[PDB]
Amino acid sequence: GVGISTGTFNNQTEFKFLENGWVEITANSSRLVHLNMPESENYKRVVVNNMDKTAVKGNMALDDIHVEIVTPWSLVDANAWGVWFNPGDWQLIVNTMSELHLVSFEQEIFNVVLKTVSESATQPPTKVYNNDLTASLMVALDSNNTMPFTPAAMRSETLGFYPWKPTIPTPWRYYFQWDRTLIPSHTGTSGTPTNVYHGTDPDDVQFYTIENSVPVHLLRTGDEFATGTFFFDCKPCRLTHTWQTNRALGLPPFLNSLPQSEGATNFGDIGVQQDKRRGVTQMGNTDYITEATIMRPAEVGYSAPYYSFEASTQGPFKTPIAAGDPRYAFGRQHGQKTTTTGETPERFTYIAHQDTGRYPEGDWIQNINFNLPVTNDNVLLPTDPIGGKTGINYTNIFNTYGPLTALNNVPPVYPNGQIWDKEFDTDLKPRLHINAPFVCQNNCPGQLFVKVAPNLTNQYDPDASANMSRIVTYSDFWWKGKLVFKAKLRASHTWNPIQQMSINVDNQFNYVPNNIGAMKIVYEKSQLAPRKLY
Amino acid sequence: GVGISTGTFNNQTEFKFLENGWVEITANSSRLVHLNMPESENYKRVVVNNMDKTAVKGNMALDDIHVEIVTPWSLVDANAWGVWFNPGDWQLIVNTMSELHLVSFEQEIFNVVLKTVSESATQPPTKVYNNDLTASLMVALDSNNTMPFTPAAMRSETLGFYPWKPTIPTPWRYYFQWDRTLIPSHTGTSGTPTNVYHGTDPDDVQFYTIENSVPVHLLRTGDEFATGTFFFDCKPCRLTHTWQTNRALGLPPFLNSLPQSEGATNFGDIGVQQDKRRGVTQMGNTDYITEATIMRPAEVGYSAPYYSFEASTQGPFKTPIAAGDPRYAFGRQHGQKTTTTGETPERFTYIAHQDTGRYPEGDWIQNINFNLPVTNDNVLLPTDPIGGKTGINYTNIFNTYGPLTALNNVPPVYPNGQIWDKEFDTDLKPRLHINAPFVCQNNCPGQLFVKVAPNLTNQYDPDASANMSRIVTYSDFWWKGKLVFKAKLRASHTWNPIQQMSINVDNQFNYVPNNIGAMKIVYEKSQLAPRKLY
Amino acid sequence: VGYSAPYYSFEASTQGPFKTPIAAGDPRYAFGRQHG
Repeated sequence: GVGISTGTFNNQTEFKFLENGWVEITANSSRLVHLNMPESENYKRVVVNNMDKTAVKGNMALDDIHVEIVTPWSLVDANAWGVWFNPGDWQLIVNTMSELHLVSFEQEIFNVVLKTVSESATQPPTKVYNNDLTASLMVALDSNNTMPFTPAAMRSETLGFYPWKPTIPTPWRYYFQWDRTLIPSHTGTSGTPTNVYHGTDPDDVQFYTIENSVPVHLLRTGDEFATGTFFFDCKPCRLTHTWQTNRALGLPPFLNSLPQSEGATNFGDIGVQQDKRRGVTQMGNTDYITEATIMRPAEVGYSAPYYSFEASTQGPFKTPIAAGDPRYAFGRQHGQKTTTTGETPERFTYIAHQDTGRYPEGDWIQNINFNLPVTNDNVLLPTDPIGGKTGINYTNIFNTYGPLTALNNVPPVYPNGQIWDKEFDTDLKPRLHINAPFVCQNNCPGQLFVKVAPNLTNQYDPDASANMSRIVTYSDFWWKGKLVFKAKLRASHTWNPIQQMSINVDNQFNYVPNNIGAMKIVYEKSQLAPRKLY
Repeated sequence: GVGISTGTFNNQTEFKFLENGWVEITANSSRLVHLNMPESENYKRVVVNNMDKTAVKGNMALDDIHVEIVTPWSLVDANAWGVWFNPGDWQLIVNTMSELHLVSFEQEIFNVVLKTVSESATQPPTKVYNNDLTASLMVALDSNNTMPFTPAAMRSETLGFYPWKPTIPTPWRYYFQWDRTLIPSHTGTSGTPTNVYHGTDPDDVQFYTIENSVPVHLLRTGDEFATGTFFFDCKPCRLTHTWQTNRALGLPPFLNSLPQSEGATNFGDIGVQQDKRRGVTQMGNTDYITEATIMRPAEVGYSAPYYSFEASTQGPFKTPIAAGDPRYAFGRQHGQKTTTTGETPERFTYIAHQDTGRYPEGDWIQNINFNLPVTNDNVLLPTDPIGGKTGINYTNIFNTYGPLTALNNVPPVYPNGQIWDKEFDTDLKPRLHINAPFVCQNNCPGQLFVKVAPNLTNQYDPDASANMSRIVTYSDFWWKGKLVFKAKLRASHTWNPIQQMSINVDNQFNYVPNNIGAMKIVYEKSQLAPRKLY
Repeated sequence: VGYSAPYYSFEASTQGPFKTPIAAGDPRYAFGRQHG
């Protein structure tokens, strides 16, 4: 079946309007993947140590020591908005829909090709490329999710973001258990602190192998491989933002005095002594009913320790937060001006709100007796130092998460954000994930692994440390996916128009190529349109 | 039926999504109309003369002389976008739809009320208002369009634009035939030019009366009046704009030399001698194939005489144009800051494009022999004077309308634009109307006329020039309409996002009221989204 | 309503000059005996 294609190229996205303001978005995405022979046909357990870095009292956060099992397989990840939608599409989705539902997903590998490089060592010397018509491309689709979940979006290693630009899969590797101790220290810290990699705990050792836990298919040119259709089990993602804070929840105080002429200084006036007002308060002490005192239903948002690093058996790690900022570093293949030189990533900090965010500088604590103006001794301000440290206040320690905490889930981040994420297999689970807006609880699509089957030479001896020598082979194959969403059309509820993504005299050139054909994909806001929270 | 309401107030707009990217927009609009007794119960033929103004050699365009028949009836006009949609709605329609179809229209008059004012001439003196429970409000709906078509949008005299602000109908009046001569003159013109109103031509006299050609209903409080549903016969209005001009129609010339490094000065190069190129030209003379010479299918847009005033039996009038600018003057009730003082209208010049527009300064004409660089004697430029006038060039006279003229229809102008317009009853008709995007050819909704029936006093004598004296009466009544459109949802066809109406840190306050409750409705662009013309 | 056109304009094509026709408002009818 050499002279016959086994698939079709399709990179169109279709919006099929169903019944009652609900539409069905079908994002088709296909690409040409380039894959090289494994640098090593073996599984390696590799340790990464960098104490020297962390050895510098004050450089703890720069800790990279970990252990990973390097597999001879590559992973074809497409989990990132940039892989399915282009700027124009994102505008549409983001501007006219009000919520998105992730529905199904399927992939296929067609028109497989395997070539061979001959080093025609003549003069220059030359180099030749030929077709190995009988060579095979190994494919494995871990449907039962046996293998560790390794989303490539976290290291900006997904498939390209341009339909017309060949891409490639990423070398697959996963974490291996290890013990490590690193004790905090600042510039002044005396003597060498404790910084040591202890090793591996036998009881947590898990050496995974694809061969052993997943059936492998060998695809020759004539062959093709197709995944079935997976249907997710995720909650709907919203494309609306709330803005209210406890200070804007409920019936505003009745103004007994209203302005009588336009004017920035023409304010209205409640017109009632702060301690002779009616209403509800949760302060059994005072008779003071103020906008900061009046009782609200619950609390929109919470406060958490900032730049807090906790430690467990593998080392320190930043205490994650649900507030509002992700920082995305990437490049060339996923945005970053294509013609850009050097090897410095491009990046952005997607800022998302005032929906649950906090201004620490505005926080403060007072003595139960109240008694204002409050005395310095009865107030702990975000200015008074903790532990004697000049740069540490109670807020860095503070946590106001509790039974009344209201909160929203992560918004979509085009085009660098991950789309769906697998849930933790713990008995109690995170009320949300910080990395993706969609989390398949029970079932998530299985990972797809590719690998160029070993093209041996006439000389091969299993019983020899040597290192099998094989014909230089590589494979190019097309990949095609289909991600289906279900979305609801938004409606206008206010008299005033609203936030909409548009092209300006300023963005204009972030959506077109240049005289050299350089390109780039700029990030974009996703939940632009207020929604009444209460 | 005095103590019982006869209608419901509804000012909601509903979008009902049907099948296949088509939605049904139902704009409901109801309002409280205030109506006063006729200043005169009679029909008057009134002449308006202002020669003194036009008598000033050079002030011809300021000619207002006309004759009109003043009727004792008021007209309830709702034909203007501002009456049916608010800013938020217009954004939705304009941003997500790709074409609009005017479908049906119906009105109703309910909860009629008639009051009487008593001048309690005590001290101040006082004033009293009472209910005339047996008084009637006269209503007439000219279904057969017997009466002259007088759209109130042309003089900014529609119903209000705010649901919560009582409005009023406009005194109805229509043109009466008259003869008038006014001869052009400029400041220097010598002797008094000819400026005279000749009178009326018996053969064109048409004195229209509602009583005589329309059935009138008398509505007392308990009564209510409802129009049936009219279905228009108009072409679809587009919500997309084209941008191509003959210079951008077709296969661009093949560049034999392309840039090799980014750079504003790194241009591509056709790479072929202008007279040794292949292609098609409509210039049988030259061998010059240039972007301004190469042959295009037809012509996008045309050129017409500018600030041309033509004259017919009623006087001078500006020669109308289909190009791209309307100027809208209005106020208070239809936009203009509500609290604004004085009596100076608010206004704007809706600029709409580069779709068919022309830059006269760029036009020029040359001798058939061609022969360039062209000699002054073989070129008439938009600079060389015509008729000796320093400020007149051939372009002011010029007209390039013909068999190849491509062209689009008027876009919607929110909120001051008229919605539909009646077609001329001439054997040959305008390929379009400059005042509205929708033109019912055969059938247009009939005009609705209101009038407070005469509340006579005990003293009334028909046979006396006097002037019937009647009890001071006035009526308030609610009006409610329903305009239905059918629209298609737009799709993304380019890789780049597109123009979208949005709220900025700049418009923000054009969509909210002030501390005094002042309000205003700012105009907005309608066909924002390119469409491939060819 | 109506338009303006060049008056007493004669154009020429392969058979000679001819008055540029108009849609405005006047026909002139010359006849005799048998038709009035």
